[PDB]
Amino acid sequence: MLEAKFEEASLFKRIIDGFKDCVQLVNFQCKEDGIIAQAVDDSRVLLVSLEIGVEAFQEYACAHPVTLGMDLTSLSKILRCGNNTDTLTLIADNTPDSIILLFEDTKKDRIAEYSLKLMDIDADFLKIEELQYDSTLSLPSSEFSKIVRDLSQLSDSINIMITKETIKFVADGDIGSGSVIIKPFVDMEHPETSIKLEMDQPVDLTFGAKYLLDIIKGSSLSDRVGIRLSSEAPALFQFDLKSGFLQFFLAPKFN
Amino acid sequence: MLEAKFEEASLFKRIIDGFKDCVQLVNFQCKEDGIIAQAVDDSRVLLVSLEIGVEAFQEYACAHPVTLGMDLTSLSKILRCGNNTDTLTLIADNTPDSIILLFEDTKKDRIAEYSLKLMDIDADFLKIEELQYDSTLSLPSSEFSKIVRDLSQLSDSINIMITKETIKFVADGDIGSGSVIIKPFVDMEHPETSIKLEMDQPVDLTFGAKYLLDIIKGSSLSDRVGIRLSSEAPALFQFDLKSGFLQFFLAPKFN
Amino acid sequence: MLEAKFEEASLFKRIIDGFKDCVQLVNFQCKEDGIIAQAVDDSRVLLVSLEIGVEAFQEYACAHPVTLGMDLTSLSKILRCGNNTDTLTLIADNTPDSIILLFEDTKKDRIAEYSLKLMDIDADFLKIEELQYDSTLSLPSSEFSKIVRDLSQLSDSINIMITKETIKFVADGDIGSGSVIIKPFVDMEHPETSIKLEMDQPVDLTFGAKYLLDIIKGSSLSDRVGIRLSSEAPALFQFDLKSGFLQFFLAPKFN
Repeated sequence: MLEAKFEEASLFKRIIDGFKDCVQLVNFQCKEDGIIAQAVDDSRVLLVSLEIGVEAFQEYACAHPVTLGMDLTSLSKILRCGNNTDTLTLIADNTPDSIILLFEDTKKDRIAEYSLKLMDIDADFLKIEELQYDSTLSLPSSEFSKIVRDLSQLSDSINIMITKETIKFVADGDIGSGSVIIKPFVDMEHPETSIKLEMDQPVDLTFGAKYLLDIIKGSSLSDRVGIRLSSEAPALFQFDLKSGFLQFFLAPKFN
Repeated sequence: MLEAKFEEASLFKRIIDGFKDCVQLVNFQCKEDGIIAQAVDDSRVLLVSLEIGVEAFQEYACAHPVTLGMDLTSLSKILRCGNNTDTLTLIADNTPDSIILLFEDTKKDRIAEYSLKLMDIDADFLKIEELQYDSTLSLPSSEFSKIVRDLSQLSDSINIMITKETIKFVADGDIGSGSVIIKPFVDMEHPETSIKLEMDQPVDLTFGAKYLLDIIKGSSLSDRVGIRLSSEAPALFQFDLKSGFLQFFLAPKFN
Repeated sequence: MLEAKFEEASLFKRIIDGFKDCVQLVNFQCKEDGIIAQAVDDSRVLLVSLEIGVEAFQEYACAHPVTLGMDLTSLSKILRCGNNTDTLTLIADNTPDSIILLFEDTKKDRIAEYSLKLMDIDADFLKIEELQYDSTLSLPSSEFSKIVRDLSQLSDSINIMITKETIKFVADGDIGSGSVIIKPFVDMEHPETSIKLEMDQPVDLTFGAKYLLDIIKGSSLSDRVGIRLSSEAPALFQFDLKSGFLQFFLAPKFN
């Protein structure tokens, strides 16, 4: 039997919002040490992976590994239901045919209970993360979001280029071209706006804007985004939660 | 305690037949959500991986993850025992020294119970599947089987070559050479004989016929075989079951 | 509740010694079929992975997957405590805030019980092992240790070069250069000093001596070390235990 208590429903809700514009469908693997989930899109160029630890919950009980398949749009529609600060409990049994979502408020006037029908989804969980990436950097989610949103105006392809103490984002299309150049530093006024870079080898990669736009949606979950780039594998964009993380693996373009 | 009920023993039997001409020995990992197993051959150029879900069983109970090591030849010899349409139950305890295979018939005259001695097998399960493969295609198991069987006559090496809307299988040896060229289409007479191709980048790969011959053995498990090819990783041949799959990862030849 | 009995504390102790000069911190994942653990260093060029099976213990009970985070230096300091041949029991509950280490002697005069405070460590377990490595070889731990220790004198970079029936270790620095060349053979006087090589493709790789020095620390756990090399991935150094293994994944240098 699964029983998982979110302090704020907003967390789970916006976590799912994190990867709306979505990879449709997803397998939520719940276990004693918390919840994990991953899903690929139709084109199979973007993998979304999610880990939510126990500490991220107000409360949590499983004692029996349980897999929960469900369509994100249905879940989202169900997740649109409430004050957005309720206590939210996920409930399931030993052989779940359906999952229960339970919203409770400050008092006990409005008790909302929804039941979402589960699904069967075959899925070999992918482990495509690598040991060492050619370059590693991190910056404010908002800044990155802004860069992507701005540059995505000009082209459907954004080129990220990293060299010694230099991070260059470039877009080149029909109407024109644009380039944002940022440089690492330590902001001691408040380190949350700091920009970090660590380069073992320069990189020159190009990504589809469509997807980056989906990546930056996770800005609503963390102050900082961490990007890991290499030419031998999909780029890794990571947003950290209290105890856990939401990460996106994205494949670059060949030519 | 494990208790797993196959409707038809033929399924499990032919599943094991799927990877006879075998990767010798194998670790069957049984858990609440079903069974998984994988094994590599002596040369370590071919990985066989297997997932059997709960729905694929007539019945199934575990409630405690259990690993079952066993030699395929012994198991096969035991699996040769019965009408081939019996109800087949796999039974194990909490600390299994041996596994029980139980065959029962339509009535209750012939009750057959076999006990297979288990084995200790250290094995780091491999996760070599990739997010995106350069090319993806699918076709009738029989057709592919026929192509392999035919071309394997001429050489010990079969070259698969994929370009825009063109799938080319080639063999070149001493006596002569042979090439089968197939093209994608949508068969509306009945889509089971359809041929699908999806190319993000052309490919030119060469495989050992010895192994492909072992791959095509899984034709007895599905109408269609799905092939995923790339130059950066082992090719992936997949046969789908009702709830689960049998897949083969095969390494191409360098030169 | 976890309860794991080592016959000799020396095993566990020296296992941790195996990867001191350490990857700091580590997540010990305990489960019904035994214990696994892995950890990366600060530079993220060296992954240490550990599997300890049930047979390696004098006794073992879990029946509930439990994760145990802990600093290696603290653990080591605690592991310095005892005759070094005590019976050593690891104990934990269902929601461990701390782990118990219990040392008992031949009689029952000195009963030593230590409690180590656990930690929360987010960690996506890496699965970077590959199916086929370009070259595979194995040799006495002592010999390899000696080669590394000797050649590390001259430079901070050791080049391993493998060709047909030829294994060449080279170091080149300021004071001078050095090269050790070994050749495969079958030692029938006693096969433990034998040297094995298996080459599918020649290799020319260079590693940081700093790390190799950390790798060879595991010589105190096995008679033989097994090295698997390829250019497409981190090199794999493996020391085998009774039931389980300690392995190191190391990334070569680009230029």
